[PDB]
Amino acid sequence: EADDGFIVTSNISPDSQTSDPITKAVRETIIQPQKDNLIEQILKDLAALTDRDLAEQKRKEIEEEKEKDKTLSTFFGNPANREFIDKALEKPELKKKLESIEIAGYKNVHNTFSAASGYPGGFKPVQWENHVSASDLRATVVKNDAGDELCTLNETTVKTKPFTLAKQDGTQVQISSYREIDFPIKLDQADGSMHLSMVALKADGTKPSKDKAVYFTAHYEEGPNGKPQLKEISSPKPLKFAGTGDDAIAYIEHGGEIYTLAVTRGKYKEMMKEVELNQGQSVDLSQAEDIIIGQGQ
Repeated sequence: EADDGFIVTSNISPDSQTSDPITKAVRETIIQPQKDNLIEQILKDLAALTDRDLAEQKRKEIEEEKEKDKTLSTFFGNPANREFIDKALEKPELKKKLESIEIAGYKNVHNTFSAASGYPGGFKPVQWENHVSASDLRATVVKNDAGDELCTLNETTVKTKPFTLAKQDGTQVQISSYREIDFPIKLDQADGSMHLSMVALKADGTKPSKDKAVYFTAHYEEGPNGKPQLKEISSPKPLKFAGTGDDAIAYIEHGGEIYTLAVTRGKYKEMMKEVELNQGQSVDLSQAEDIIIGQGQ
């Protein structure tokens, strides 16, 4: 059974001038390969375009940009590429590739930086404490090396709002329980860095096995003022949202099963905004999807 994980700290290298080894590992194993497989799919899709002038223009744009910036920041921020991105993201052959690199990617990150593997201050299971009076809440006080609180994370489990969603093949799945974590955007407590790995939950709110586990990750590095600064996030892609509102829970189809992530649409958009302001590499790659709220279908 997979678990939530955390780290707290207070030419080729593990880190970079602007990032720590965890953030760098997540960019190298998750963020950049997701983009690379996606671009490969877009390039293949361009061969099936009847408009050869457009296919050739788009190909040259992708190739020229890749040579200047491998992170393709301009490509992904250009609304004219949205239809190409969206059409590639609906290909099951791409989805299959993303899934295997995500499972292997998260496993390699957790195994490389695990405290169990011998990495000092490495990933350890999150120690959630059940709320004393609220049955739907758990909390964890994230403390630095000196024992000072960086933040406290609030986990809300929703067990009384069932809804049905659909897999890409039309199969209906009822979500009978999910959770959401109130990830901080800006921190103003103790100094330091913090990395969070929150496991995806199955439709009934239980944890998947270690072999099938995917995560929502959040990367906070010590900023200029000493406070943790949100630099990066990651998740399996494309990310879906159960509904259109800010309260819509993130979900994914992975290995033919549905999982929810501990982030709502409103929280995801706030985190995406902070990541971009802090020059992160994360790209949105998400879509709000239709759902039926209640006990029906």
